[PDB]
Amino acid sequence: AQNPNCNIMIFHPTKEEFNDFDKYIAYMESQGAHRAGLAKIIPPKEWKARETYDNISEILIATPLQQVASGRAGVFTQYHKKKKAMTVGEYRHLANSKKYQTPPHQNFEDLERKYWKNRIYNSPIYGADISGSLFDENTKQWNLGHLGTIQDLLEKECGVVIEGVNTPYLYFGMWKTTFAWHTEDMDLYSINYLHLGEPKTWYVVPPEHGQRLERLARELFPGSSRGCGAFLRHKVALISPTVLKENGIPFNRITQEAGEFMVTFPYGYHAGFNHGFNCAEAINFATPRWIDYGKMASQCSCGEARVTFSMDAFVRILQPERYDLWKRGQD
Ligand SMILES: O=C(O)CNC(=O)C(=O)O
Ligand SMILES: [Mg+2]
Ligand code: NI
Ligand SMILES: [Zn+2]
Repeated sequence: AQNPNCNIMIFHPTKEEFNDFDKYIAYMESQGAHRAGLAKIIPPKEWKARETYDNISEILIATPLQQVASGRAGVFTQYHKKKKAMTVGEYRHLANSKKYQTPPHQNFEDLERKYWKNRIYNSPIYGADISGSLFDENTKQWNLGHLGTIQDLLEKECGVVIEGVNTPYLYFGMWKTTFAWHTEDMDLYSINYLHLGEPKTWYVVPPEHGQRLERLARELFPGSSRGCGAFLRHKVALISPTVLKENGIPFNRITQEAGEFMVTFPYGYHAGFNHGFNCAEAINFATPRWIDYGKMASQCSCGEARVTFSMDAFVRILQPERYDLWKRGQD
């Protein structure tokens, strides 16, 4: 078995190898990359996502989210308070203000220490989940707005035609902005490109050990666990690496820098934080290997998780027994 310790693997495709996206994902899996739950892909040196980022400031962040924490430094939840709209140029200025900017630090490890010590005492503002793309239309390789759609994959594998669309999302971050522990909708893959700015640190649990993380989360968030049998679908819970290590949960960590892709694999729990002002683009995708994970994915039916239009068909076809209850949660 390849990669039996479930380490995060880093790949350096050549420009020739960067042509066929599906083929390269299958290659990485042949080497055991999925066992970690997360992989880094450094694009060939010839490749670019677009010519410059000089003209992005007029993008609108319609609903910036202030991420307010509750709990203790290593075990907390966050809720999202909606803020008034602002442009990316306004948000960048905010991120660089004395109240919100990255503190002085020695290196990524020192910054990580400061994040876990101090996150809860601040409420950073995250320009998350913005439909759109920063890939130039002429970028033909690994253009996250030109991927094969999940609906087309389901149709190719299973023969059933379904409604729905699959488009990317932009994330504008600042120091301490945080993504809570989660897997993707329907335990899909994700791919994330860091277009510009400061780094993003990731934590990940191998898919084969995801239920260990879920059992710890039930213990640490006991009222949330009584409320919902899949409350990590709410995307609000944080658990630090120190707490994971104290409880024997297998995980790994890595820092993504501008110009790099990350892939999350089906049922790979992940969480993390931004180092400073940045912009990422991410989208879900599927492969034939996903189908079995989609059929087995947990679902929130308490009503809190509320997701896209396109998830309806995935539940209806892959999980017909669950469909009725899940849809009640959606409506
Ligand atoms: O970048 C973020 O805030 C969150 N991204 C992801 O969870 C992902 O790409 O799967
Ligand atoms: Mg603009
Ligand atoms: Ni994700
Ligand atoms: Zn729920």
